[PDB]
Amino acid sequence: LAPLPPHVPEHLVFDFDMYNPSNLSAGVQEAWAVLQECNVPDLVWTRSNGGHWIATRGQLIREAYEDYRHFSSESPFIPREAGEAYDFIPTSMDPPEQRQFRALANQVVGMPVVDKLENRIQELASSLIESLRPQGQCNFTEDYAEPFPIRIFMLLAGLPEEDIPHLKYLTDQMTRPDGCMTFAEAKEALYDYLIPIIEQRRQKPGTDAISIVANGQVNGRPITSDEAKRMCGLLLVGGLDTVVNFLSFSMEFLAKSPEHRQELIERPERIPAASEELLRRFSLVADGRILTSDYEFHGVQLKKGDQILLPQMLSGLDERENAAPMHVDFSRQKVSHTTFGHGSHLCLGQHLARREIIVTLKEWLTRIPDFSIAPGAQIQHKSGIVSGVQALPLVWDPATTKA
Ligand code: HEM
Ligand SMILES: *SCC1=CC(C)(C)N(O)C1(C)C
Ligand SMILES: *SCC1=CC(C)(C)N(O)C1(C)C
Ligand SMILES: CC1(C)[C@@H]2CC[C@@]1(C)C(=O)C2
Ligand SMILES: [K+]
Repeated sequence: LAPLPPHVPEHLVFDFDMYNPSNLSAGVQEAWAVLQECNVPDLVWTRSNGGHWIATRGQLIREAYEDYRHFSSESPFIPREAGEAYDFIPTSMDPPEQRQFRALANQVVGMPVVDKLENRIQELASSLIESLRPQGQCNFTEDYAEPFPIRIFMLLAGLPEEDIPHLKYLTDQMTRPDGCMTFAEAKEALYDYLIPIIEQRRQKPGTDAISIVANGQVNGRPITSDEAKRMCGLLLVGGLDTVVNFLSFSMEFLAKSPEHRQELIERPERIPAASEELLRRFSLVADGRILTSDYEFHGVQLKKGDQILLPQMLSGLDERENAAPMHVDFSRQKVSHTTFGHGSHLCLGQHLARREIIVTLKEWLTRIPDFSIAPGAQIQHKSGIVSGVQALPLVWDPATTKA
């Protein structure tokens, strides 16, 4: 715990540790939701992780993500060392500088790309699920949640499958550091990997996402190698450590809730709406911003260079946005959330994400309608910039499945 800065009033202190939250045994969303109990102010200072602000409510989270002039994305990760070294494109750039790079990224992950990739997504999902189906069990995290989205990404990026273990390791250090590498070291090693590949595909372009990004136009000129590198690196992080975690929270839920499963079994057309509700309830991202100036925000005095965590996860969990937030209701009339961010840096990968999520649920519920958590397994979660599931052993009766 870092010493309380003089400008922070004592009543605002709430020592939440985003990488190791107190109530994690209750579930990661539950752990973070302690920030929304009535004894916690809308904006608190934690002395954890070097010390930083945390907005706990949708209203503030959205406002802050909209006001980039006060809350710059130049340093979007806690701790400070990580935000300092963070230089991915487009995320580390404030408007309007980021727009040109978002456009370029949309050429590799935008809706049109996702629609043309849907056949491979379905293919891979079906193949993996059918391989699992007669077995009557799986380790969900390593048997599906990882290889499915990750292989689609590697296919899109035209990168070798044998590189997955190295890259997945590196991306996880940036989001959930185990202590072996600082964010800066993880980033530089990912850059080490990408540099020669980017040079080769600028010399001899293929048709893959890296070739497209590394040879695109920004700002009336060719993209530089350095920009290409910083953009491709963020695309790797997106591809390897988002949907990978989210599918496990969803499948854990569905394993544990036969009644919700039955809903989607009986009425498969609901799966898209259900997916969005799962996106709210099992939201998993938490980054933020850095103060560009002294600023009074909702009667709280913030100083230039204060960091503020703005957990995208919390907005949809806020009972001010959704009545009975912890309860899953597929029928929920307005599913309010900021699971995919807010403002100028809205997730670019969210169409790929949704398609992967919806393809997975529809195919799994068709082939393996009835499944459960393996006997006496206790599911443990993990927290960080992106939260996750440690392990998800699942079982089912192969005679109940359909080939
Ligand atoms: C469940 C899946 C996903 C979630 C929850 C998620 C979440 C988010 C969030 C919260 C942000 C805003 C970050 C900020 O403002 O600092 C963001 C931006 C971004 N996401 Fe995703 N994402 C997902 C899938 C993906 C995928 C699969 C990719 C890559 C294919 C991706 C690529 C990106 C990129 C490149 C940005 C930066 C956009 C910009 O800075 O203009 N996302 N995402
Ligand atoms: S109103 C929620 C709440 C906060 C705190 C004061 C910690 N509590 O004891 C309850 C659970 C009443
Ligand atoms: S903690 C073990 C370790 C440290 C570092 C030098 C970053 N590594 O490459 C490994 C993961 C072996
Ligand atoms: C916070 C994110 C999910 C978003 C895309 C990947 C990620 C870890 C970032 O650095 C920006
Ligand atoms: K930075």
